Amino acid sequence: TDPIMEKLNSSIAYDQRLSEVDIQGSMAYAKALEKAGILTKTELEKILSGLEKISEEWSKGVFVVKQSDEDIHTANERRLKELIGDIAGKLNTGRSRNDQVVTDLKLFMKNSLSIISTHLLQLIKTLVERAAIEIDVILPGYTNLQKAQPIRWSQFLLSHAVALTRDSERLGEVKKRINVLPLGSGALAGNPLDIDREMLRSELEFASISLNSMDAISERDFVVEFLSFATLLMIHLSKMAEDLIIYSTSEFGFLTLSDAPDSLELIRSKSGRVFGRLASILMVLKGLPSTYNKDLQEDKEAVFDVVDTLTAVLQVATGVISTLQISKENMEKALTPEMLATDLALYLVRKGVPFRQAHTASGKAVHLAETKGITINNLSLEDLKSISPQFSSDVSQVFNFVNSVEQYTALAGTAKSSVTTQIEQLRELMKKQK
Amino acid sequence: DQRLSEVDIQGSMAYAKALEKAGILTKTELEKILSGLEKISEEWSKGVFVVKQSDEDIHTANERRLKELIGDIAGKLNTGRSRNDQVVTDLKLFMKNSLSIISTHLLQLIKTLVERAAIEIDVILPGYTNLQKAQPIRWSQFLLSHAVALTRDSERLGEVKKRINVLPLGSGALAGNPLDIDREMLRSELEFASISLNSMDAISERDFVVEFLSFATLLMIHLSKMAEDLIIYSTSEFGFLTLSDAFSTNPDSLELIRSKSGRVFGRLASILMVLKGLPSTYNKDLQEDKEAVFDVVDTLTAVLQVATGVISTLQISKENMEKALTPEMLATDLALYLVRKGVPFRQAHTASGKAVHLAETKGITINNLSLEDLKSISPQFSSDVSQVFNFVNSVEQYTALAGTAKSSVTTQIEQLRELMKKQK
Amino acid sequence: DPIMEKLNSSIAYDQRLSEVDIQGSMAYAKALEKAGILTKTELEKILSGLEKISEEDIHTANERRLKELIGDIAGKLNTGRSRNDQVVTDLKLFMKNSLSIISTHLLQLIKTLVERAAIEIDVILPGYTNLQKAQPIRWSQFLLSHAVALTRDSERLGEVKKRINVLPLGSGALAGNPLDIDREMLRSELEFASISLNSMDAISERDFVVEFLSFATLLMIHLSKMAEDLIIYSTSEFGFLTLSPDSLELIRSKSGRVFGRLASILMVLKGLPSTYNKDLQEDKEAVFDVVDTLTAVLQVATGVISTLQISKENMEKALTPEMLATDLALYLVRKGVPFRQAHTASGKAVHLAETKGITINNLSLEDLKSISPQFSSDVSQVFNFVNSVEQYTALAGTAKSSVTTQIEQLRELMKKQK
Amino acid sequence: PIMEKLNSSIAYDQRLSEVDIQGSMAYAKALEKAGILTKTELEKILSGLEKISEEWSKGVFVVKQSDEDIHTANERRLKELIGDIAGKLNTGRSRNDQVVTDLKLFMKNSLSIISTHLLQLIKTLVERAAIEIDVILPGYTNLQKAQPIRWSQFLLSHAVALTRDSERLGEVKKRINVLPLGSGALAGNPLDIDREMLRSELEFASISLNSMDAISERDFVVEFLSFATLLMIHLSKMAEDLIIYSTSEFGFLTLSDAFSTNPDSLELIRSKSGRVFGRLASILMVLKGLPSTYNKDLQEDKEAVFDVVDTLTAVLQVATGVISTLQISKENMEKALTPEMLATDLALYLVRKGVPFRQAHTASGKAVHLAETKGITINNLSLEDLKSISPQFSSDVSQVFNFVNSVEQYTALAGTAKSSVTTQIEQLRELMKKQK
Ligand SMILES: N/C(=N\CCCC(N)C(=O)O)N[C@@H](CC(=O)O)C(=O)O
Repeated sequence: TDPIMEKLNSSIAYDQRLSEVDIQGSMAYAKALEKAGILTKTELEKILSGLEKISEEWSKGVFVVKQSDEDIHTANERRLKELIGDIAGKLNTGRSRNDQVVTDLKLFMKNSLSIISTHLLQLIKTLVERAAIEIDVILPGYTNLQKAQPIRWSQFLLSHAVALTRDSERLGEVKKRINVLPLGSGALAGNPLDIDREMLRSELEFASISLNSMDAISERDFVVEFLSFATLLMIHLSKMAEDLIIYSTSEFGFLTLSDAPDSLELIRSKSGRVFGRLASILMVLKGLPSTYNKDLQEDKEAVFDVVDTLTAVLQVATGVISTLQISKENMEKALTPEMLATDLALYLVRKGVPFRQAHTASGKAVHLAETKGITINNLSLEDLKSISPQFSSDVSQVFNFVNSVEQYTALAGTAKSSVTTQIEQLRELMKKQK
Repeated sequence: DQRLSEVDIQGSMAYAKALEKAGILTKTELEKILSGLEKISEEWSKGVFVVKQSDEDIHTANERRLKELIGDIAGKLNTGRSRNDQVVTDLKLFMKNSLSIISTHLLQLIKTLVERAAIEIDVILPGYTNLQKAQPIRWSQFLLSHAVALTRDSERLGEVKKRINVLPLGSGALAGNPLDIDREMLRSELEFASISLNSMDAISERDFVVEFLSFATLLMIHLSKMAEDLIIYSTSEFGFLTLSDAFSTNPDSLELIRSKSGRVFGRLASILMVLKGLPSTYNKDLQEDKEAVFDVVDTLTAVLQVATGVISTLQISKENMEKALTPEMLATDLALYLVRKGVPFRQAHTASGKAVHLAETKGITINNLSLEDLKSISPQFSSDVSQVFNFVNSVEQYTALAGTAKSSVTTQIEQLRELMKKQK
Repeated sequence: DPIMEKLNSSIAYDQRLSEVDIQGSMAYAKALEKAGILTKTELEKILSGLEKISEEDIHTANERRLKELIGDIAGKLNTGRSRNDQVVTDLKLFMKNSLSIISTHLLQLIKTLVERAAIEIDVILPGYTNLQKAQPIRWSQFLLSHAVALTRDSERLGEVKKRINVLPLGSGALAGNPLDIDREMLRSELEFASISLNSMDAISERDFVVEFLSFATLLMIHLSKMAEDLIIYSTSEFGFLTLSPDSLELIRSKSGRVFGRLASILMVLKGLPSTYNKDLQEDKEAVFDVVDTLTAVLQVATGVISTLQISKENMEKALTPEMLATDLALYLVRKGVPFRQAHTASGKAVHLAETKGITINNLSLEDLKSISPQFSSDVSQVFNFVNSVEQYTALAGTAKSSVTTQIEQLRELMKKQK
Repeated sequence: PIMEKLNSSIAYDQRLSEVDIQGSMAYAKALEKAGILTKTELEKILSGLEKISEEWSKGVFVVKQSDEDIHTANERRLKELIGDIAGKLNTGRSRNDQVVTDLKLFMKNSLSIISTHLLQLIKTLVERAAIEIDVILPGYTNLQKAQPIRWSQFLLSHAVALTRDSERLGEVKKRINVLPLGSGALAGNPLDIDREMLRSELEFASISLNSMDAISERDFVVEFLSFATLLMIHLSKMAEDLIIYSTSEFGFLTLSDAFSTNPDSLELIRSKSGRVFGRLASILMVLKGLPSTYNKDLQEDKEAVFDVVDTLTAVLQVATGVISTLQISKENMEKALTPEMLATDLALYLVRKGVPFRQAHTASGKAVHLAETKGITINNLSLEDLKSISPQFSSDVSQVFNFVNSVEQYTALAGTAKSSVTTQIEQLRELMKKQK
């Protein structure tokens, strides 16, 4: 009576990409039905063959949807009907859309997450592979967007690599809980025909099966975990984009991007988009009583969008990180003797000069250059040697940026030895994540 | 003025022994510090301290304290160290301990549900779909569905504690530690599993905070769902069960649990926005992490225990649960009856539909229909069809894994017990 | 490569901005003529072409079918006009139109609730607190409570519509229109109420989008609550009413969908520097989805309210004597007994009752006086649900006089908000 | 014990002590008029309430572990000051219509304080825009120098966004200024209490239209949060602009030692956007799904509001100071201005000569290409170098390479031209005042 409601439950529009997983679900169920005694070796063949046909149709868009197809489910159950005959009805025996729609989603997500996984590690591998050939480049490090202290351009690219490797790790943990068979849970209390679930697992290639039908029917944990996985990933990409946006300014002049688009902006904007899907599903799920509820239908559109977003955005990021051109001279140009004010105290420290008792001489020399109109390195022992009995003719080495970075040899530091170690550590993480 | 203190002291003791191995300190100094710090941990576990107001972060409350206990020697304690890698070290140690507290309570809740399902394994009540009676299920199938979702929260918690259990200390301000400090020693002292791979990341990253909140948010969703169910079942209308009174006030205990969901979610949304737009490396913004962490930790700890209490002390009304079962609900089982006799899917329900009508037409339920009546709808109906109109039998059709048959339930209980054991 | 360009392909979902786009162009064209950048003839040219387009990204689409229709003359149309102020003019014009539609749907829902409250004013059922029977209330009081909340959404709707009804066209890329274009003429042509104050603000702000979404989410909150109530009252256990599917679940599920949009835009905006940034392109999809969601949901809600069937029988059956315990206490309060003395006197009547295994309305006058000699024989007027509800005459209460008065304050509000 | 600790609210709802007392005084008065209280009783209760009012003011009031919430604490207090008589105060009242009456009184007052601070910030922006009206700096798009603009056109774009926030604040305050008291538990007040009298005493504009709604809704809380969040988006954006601008790289400005503790103050402001957004999200999820009427879930409103009220109140004053005491560098903002940025103005030059928009830029770009292959800038090309591309190029073309003239092209309302900037200041000046 209400053309509004009908359209509201109309999903065939965006849901069709599940055509394949919906088909492989029926084939699997059919086979189990024959063993369950509901289907004969003969009927099964007729059914599989019909399902194989419709399958090959989509692979060529040849398929044709009618104006009566509510969703991908019926669209096939229909074509299958008008193909092998009324013997098409035996296939839906004992099954429900409740465990059929969740089977479809995890299969789809398990497939999609493999795609994403590939692109993600490719990105990490680009950052890492770039941090290896530009390991000598040095530029400013920031704290509240203010030149802090000297660091290697490579320590920068790897910091994003490390954050991203953790996303790959979370992805894997999410993929494992998704790789569990929900089919066979029926509409609520389970499958009433003593169907062979282990067989379904095998055919559908899941790693294991759902423990409780009610939970397997109502939980969307796998959707939320995924969205939260995707969201944290986006936070990382927007952080990277933010720095690249800043460095690519005229004012910074640190680097330039390829192309002939505004790609970095896109990457940053998608974090909100993705975040919106997380918030959406969490509120849809909050307050719902057991077991199955119409509300759970909002999961699809969210999964689809984030799936395509991460896929397009990851590849774009790889491109950027592989074609952007840095300016070693401008990154060096940015370095200043002021930044060496930190190491300055460190000189006294090794000489035995205690903490604060060493950081005092640091500021003194500064306000003094702010007095003699020079940079802390232009001074001399005909002075500094006064600010502290500790300034042999070797303190001169302190005013060298390469030596500055080389101080951080400890694990995780910016020294070339610490970086190289990181890169080897990252090749290990990847060689394992696979 | 409380929590981050004890881990802070431990953070200094470890960096001290390590500062001593770097040459910055001597056995004398090390002893006078590692004895004064221990002297401070000694006070808090009593109730002495709290002073002035120039001391911003608890760090200074402690740092500026040393000058008293010993003197200007304490200054060296921060040699090479930064407040940036020092604050994250405090947080991870805090969360590591908290996660342990929480895990204990979580597993207790799960066991409370598992243990209760085993004892009431015979009780039967209606299962719901869009809140309408759909079909008979065992009360234990209900309890176990929650317990299952909760074991996944435990798995997530474990995955989160793992990445939190990594030493960030030694990263300094952003480029690393300048004195070639021995981070391996720090790890051993503080007892982390491994050490951070990159200084800049370890300083700025707040992945560990997001994950924890994301873990806490899904746990609360699960908790708000159980609460919703019990609130509904505890209404007069349903009359399925009542709360012990200690958790009542009006099942306040349930409303509380459910309301905490948004509270916790707000924190997740909060930290995600603080991080969203931010260039590397450290930024003052990251300070908003602590209050968010502290709040979710106390909420989870309290909420989990209230939940355990409710589940173990609520009284079910087996009577009303069984009086809720109607013949109406066995219409599908009737169609299933024929299906096991070769009757096709469509015709099966078709026939069953007539049944409901033949009785819908008269003044009796489908279980009062005689063999004569059913036969006028399908010669496949035998006198044994009467075994359909038995709720015990209804539930016993689901023998396939995950189903509500008695055997499947006992299988689940055994699997969950393994799961809990695994959770250690 | 189609992996990055694909993302900027804002054409498959915003073709609905075709009409509003052409109007901005017609209007800008006229202004561009008075500015002298276009000859009187060059005007009829770059306008008769737009004439056909409407008769049949979206910008390029029209900015393409235009040149290939009137020749190269159409090129002078972009003179002094940036996409930044053109895209913002499109959304604002589009949202205004969508808000009038939405307002009409919202008004219909409110009117169906009020109208239903008028006719079913004699129905009484349990009022809940923590989903536990609290005090007897009129079914109409329940309906007017949702209607009242919805009237606040309509009020919020107008407040947002006002700030949206401001002309953004003419702000240029960011510093403004360089050709001293007559914005008053642009305003009148396009029908805005006034024009933007600062060009930078007009190019980069998306307040109007955040405001719309905040209005939409709160509105969805109100709708998900009404639905939740109707989901519970329609359960077999409650049996208060039946709907003439899963419409209720459908309405409730849309709250999160809309909340998601609010959350995403807020996150997209946070931390962006001035002035314009590509990121802002995410506003469209979110606005389109929420406009369709509200348009459909509101109408589905209206249907539900007018066609659901209540059960006067079950609703009254649900009224138990225990719900009148407070009324019992209030019986003494009106006699003169202090607050505490009465409520405890009522507490012992409920005790003395459960003891004997009866309901409080069955206690004999004798048994009551052993609890308080203040219980005259008139105490029987208390165990009456119409009398219970009729105690609440004070404005806003559930007494019949208050309900009728509410229906009138609302009847005037609907009139106001329109 | 855990349950009791988690169910308790006394610990934080203490701030409502005064508004709670004020609420009771009003009710007490209407309760006396209703006949539930005698003239003497009223005076005793009133005097008692006044005494309790001071105990909190002087910070004397003592809390008992038995105090479950601020409402109970005060009730107990009157009891020990006037005895049994104090118990008759709650007659016909509920913690349901009482708690919301309290929250609304608190928010009306807190909103007045926020309004003051918001307007002062806007005033600070406008006053500075008037004075530094000649300063010119680059305008940005995707953080790439686009076209020149006046520093004031920049300051005002922020002032304008903030005026809309002040407008939204006024709208929220209106719906909050409604009396919820007398709604009871959910069915209304049974004693026929005079609510009109209540509105008058507590100074509300109007009264609750429906009992059930008045006790279950938190619109007023969500609106305030939506108001707060959008306001923080504006402050986070300005903070982000000032952060970039204060970098050594840009060097357009620097903060005074007072705030820039590293522009710390700016980062402190930006961070709060998420903190305020979080509260918005929580309450929205807390209400979603909640059935009619009152539910314990609604208790989460208070801590959310307190956090956002104290946050905005601190952040608004920090922002005002930052804008007031910051030091710009006219020299740098001026150097940032480059000839390349005028390439477009050069294109419009021809446009103002009957030259088609098409051949206009096609002729403009070539001017950038010509000087592109000479290692100079467009302002250095010879008059002959120009006429070559388009004889339309007169001798006055020179003037185009002047930044002041660049900004003065935008005379149309809203632009960055000076006449436009002064008009804006007058409009915003008027917007405020009409505002209040
Ligand atoms: N009084 C009451 N609860 C109130 C709470 C105030 C509070 N601590 C808050 O923050 O909301 N509800 C009654 C309603 C009735 O009897 O109708 C009940 O317990 O059932």
